[PDB]
Amino acid sequence: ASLAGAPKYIEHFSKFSPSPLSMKQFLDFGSCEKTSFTFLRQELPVRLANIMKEINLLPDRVLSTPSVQLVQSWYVQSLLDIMEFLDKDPEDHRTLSQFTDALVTIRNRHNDVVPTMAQGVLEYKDTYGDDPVSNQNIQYFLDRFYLSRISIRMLINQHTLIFDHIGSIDPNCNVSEVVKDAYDMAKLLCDKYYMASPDLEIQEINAANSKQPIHMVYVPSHLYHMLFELFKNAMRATVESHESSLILPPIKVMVALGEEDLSIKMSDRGGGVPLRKIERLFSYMYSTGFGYGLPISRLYAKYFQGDLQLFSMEGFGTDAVIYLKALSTDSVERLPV
Amino acid sequence: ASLAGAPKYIEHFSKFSPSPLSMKQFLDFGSCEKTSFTFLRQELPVRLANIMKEINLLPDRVLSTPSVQLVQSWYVQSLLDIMEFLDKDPEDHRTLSQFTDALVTIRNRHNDVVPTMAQGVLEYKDTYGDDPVSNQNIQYFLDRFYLSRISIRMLINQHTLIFDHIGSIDPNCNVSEVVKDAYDMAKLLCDKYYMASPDLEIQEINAANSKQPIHMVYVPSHLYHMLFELFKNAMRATVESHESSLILPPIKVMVALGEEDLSIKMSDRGGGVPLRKIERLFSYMYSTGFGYGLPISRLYAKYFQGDLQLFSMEGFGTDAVIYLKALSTDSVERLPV
Ligand SMILES: NC(=O)C[C@H](N)C(=O)N1CCC(Nc2ccc3cn(S(=O)(=O)c4ccc(O)cc4O)cc3c2)CC1
Ligand SMILES: NC(=O)C[C@H](N)C(=O)N1CCC(Nc2ccc3cn(S(=O)(=O)c4ccc(O)cc4O)cc3c2)CC1
Repeated sequence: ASLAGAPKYIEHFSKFSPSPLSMKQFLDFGSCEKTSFTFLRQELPVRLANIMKEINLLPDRVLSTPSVQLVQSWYVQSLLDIMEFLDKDPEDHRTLSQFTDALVTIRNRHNDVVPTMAQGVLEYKDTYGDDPVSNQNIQYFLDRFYLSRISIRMLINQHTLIFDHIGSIDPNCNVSEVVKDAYDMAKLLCDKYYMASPDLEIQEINAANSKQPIHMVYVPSHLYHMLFELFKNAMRATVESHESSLILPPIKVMVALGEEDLSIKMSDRGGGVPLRKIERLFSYMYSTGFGYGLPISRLYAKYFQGDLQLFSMEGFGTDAVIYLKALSTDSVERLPV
Repeated sequence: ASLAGAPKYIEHFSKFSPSPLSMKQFLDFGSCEKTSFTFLRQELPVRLANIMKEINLLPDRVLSTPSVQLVQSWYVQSLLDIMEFLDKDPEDHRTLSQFTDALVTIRNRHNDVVPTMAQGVLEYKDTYGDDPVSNQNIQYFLDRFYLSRISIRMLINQHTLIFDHIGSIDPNCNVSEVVKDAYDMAKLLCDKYYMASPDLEIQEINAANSKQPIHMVYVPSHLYHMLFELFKNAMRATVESHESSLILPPIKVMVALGEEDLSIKMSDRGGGVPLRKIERLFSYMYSTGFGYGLPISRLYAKYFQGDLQLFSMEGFGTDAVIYLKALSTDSVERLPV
């Protein structure tokens, strides 16, 4: 498998659709190494090729930029890396240890995709302008590209973490503990930079089981990313809007478990933002050191059929809500095709 | 002016765009009767004709239904009614009193447009089905049709109320008083049907002027419609979800005045609704005795560049937020063309 054939390989694997997995399917893969290897040596080329194919439909004024060429070159090489295993023997534990090595190599190769693509967006704004039709095309492409990337990293994480909790999945994730972890980290940073920090109040509403702590099947590192990014915004809003004031109102988090939704609301009194400016917070172009950012945090929520929404009261504060599927049977990869 | 010419009249006035007015423009018209008459005998035919023209682009399977034919016949007759004044003398106070009479006649003629169009939607669902592409075409058309109608009624209301507060506009509308009025009315109904009602707690956040009651330039009957519809849902949710319970949690309303937004949040603990079901609450087709309904309430908010949004926490409750423009210079008719 070589560069010279790559367009042919991409074209072949792009005829397949990616196979969205559910949380249960993920738990079963990690309860099997030969089975994971056999699945991934077909599925990873399919996912790599479907996104490489969509990248090739970008206008030439985008395709010809260094950042997109660099990222494309990484995806080609990763596809090549996996194709070497298509004719290898699953029964042969040197195959399997080699595969795991090649996956860690691919994952690390792609570590800088987000800041690389972000540089491309910055350039686009200066070379062609930040108009509303550009924003919508960029938003469409990058949501799909970044969601594709999250799903590829998920597959790789599951394999390399299990065949050395179920990999990155916690079958009994305690939501309030992840909330407290992300808050504690944000507070460290907030204390450093601003000298003080709001408190945290957590309330749980377990509708069907009023006493019981709220747990779920989820990927706690994904949940942490989302919550940490939200705490950072809520703390910065709270501190900077109360400089002439003495008390810092707390940040209040409610965790509600319903029949279908597990909802996490973070409420601050940071002064809020006019409705007209909420949308731009999720824009790759209009947002153009710690945390993944609001656009990407929302993609983590969407990845397993959830969502992340902001609603503010200008002059008062902002509510941020993470919506997750409560049932792991509804927790299914959302994959671009 | 006669039925036989109507297609020609529609075609002529449809070449003009409606002229969106701001709150100030409305205040100036009502501080002038000849000027209002001269404006409206051109603007009303333009608004009537622009919506009649869009109605004619509906599929024949919609156009040929009795409800749409009935409504079309009302609009034609109303256009005809106004065209008789195109060659009349503003200086002649019998013209003006006649005009006001013809406007009251038009307004009353159109009183039943919403239940008439609603009957058409019910029929469509049974004769062709309630599929997602149908829902989106219906939503698109009816939002525009109903917003057009609100704007025509606004123009008529301003003329007939002033030339017998500035008509239907209160230059110093006290928002919390309208909140209390709509609550008191909903409580009467709620007490009747359910025997009890939640309490109301109101909090005001006047960011720039912490002490001062929150006032605005607005159409308080529009604000009442929106708030009454919201109270009705919040009360029904609160009572019906606490039947096996003893206490009814209050309904809490926050009124925030910011630099750009005046925001009104109504929070209940009615148990909420899964995210997946929020959208259908605004659907004409999926919603298919007191109050205008959620879809139409949102249009009243949108009419002067506001909005109405719902966000829920399944298992806990729901927040409803009315977003209005704080500044009457930003309060401009939103008109379909
Ligand atoms: N000159 C100054 O900076 C002092 C000035 N007097 C003042 O009070 N100001 C001006 C600076 C301003 N700073 C910030 C910083 C960060 C802010 C974030 N929100 S948000 O947009 O509602 C928001 C967004 C996502 C989220 O997840 C939570 C959220 O809440 C408002 C902010 C406001 C606060 C108000
Ligand atoms: N069998 C029964 O009916 C009793 C049962 N045990 C029960 O508790 N139930 C079932 C019936 C149910 N009834 C209702 C009625 C009306 C309801 C309205 N919301 S909302 O959708 O969140 C909502 C919408 C717009 C708004 O502006 C404010 C809002 O809040 C939930 C409701 C719930 C409440 C919960």
